[PDB]
Amino acid sequence: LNGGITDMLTELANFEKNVSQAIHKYNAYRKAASVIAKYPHKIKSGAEAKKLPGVGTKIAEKIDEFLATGKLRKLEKIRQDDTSSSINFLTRVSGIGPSAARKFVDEGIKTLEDLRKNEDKLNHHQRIGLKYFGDFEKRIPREEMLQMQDIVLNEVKKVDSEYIATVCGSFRRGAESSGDMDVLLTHPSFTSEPKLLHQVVEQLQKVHFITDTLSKGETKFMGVCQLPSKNDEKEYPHRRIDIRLIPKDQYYCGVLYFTGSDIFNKNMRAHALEKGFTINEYTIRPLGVTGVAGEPLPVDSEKDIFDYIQWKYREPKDRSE
DNA sequence: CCGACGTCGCATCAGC
DNA sequence: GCTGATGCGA
DNA sequence: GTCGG
Ligand code: NA
Ligand code: NA
Repeated sequence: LNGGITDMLTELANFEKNVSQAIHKYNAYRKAASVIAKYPHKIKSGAEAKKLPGVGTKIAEKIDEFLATGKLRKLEKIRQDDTSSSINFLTRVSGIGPSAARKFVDEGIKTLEDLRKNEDKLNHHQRIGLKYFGDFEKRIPREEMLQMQDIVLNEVKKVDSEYIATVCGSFRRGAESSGDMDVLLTHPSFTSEPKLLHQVVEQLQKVHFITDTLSKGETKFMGVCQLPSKNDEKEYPHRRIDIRLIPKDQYYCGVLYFTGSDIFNKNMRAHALEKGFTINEYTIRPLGVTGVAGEPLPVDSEKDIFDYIQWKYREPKDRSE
């Protein structure tokens, strides 16, 4: 419908983030693309688009040029710019952000082939990113996520039967494919007021599900994993997996949040204000008359939170908005 | 006109 | 060596 | 770049 326009805007968004280092303009272009992607008519003028929340003057001007000519002069130029297109491209490697990519490109390093010739100039994280460059840009079909979940719930339970683990993200909401796996972990010995994460990571490296580590501390693990290769069949791609340990009395707040979607969370947080509650990723708190937040309220399920705000429990499946 | 635009854990850097 | 800033991804 | 106090 408006694929032309939203690829244009998404492409422009990337140059802002990666080359210009203008994070807010990146987010403006993305938000403009989203609204346009949802617009159920083929757009005829920038004026038509400007009416949508997140489309201003400059993007209207650009939509008009694209409609009249089928291209954007600035984008054509940017796209053919040797420096910018390389900087933009290197940020596709996980761990190479806009600043490292600018440095690489300053000293001549432009391509994966170049990154490969200069491993010693990469931190740990960036090497992993480079190694799994193709695998990381693949999506993960739901089927494989169920298999991955099977493994993670098994090996958690097998470390200590009292752990609670939940695979969140769009997967929890029923999505047909995911970008990564987001695992939220908790245990009744850990509240707000030991080795609980290391032990679980250890078990998953021990049965060869976890294959690499990006980062790991007391509360959050970022790394890589892979389903076991079925007899003589082709090996599965390597996948991104995060695991976070969350205090028991903040866990359901964490699950609700990390399940999303972003839009859904936005609605609920708003609805929660007008009902006198502040909900962050951690806690739900009451708001006194002058706007001052009281003690985090006890939460023992996702549902407890909905109750607090006089809303009816909605399944992850329908938390689309 | 002009500031907000999310916030934070971890790894690694810059400064002392 | 320690502490805070910054880059990064989410 | 867009919005809104
Ligand atoms: Na507008
Ligand atoms: Na990157």
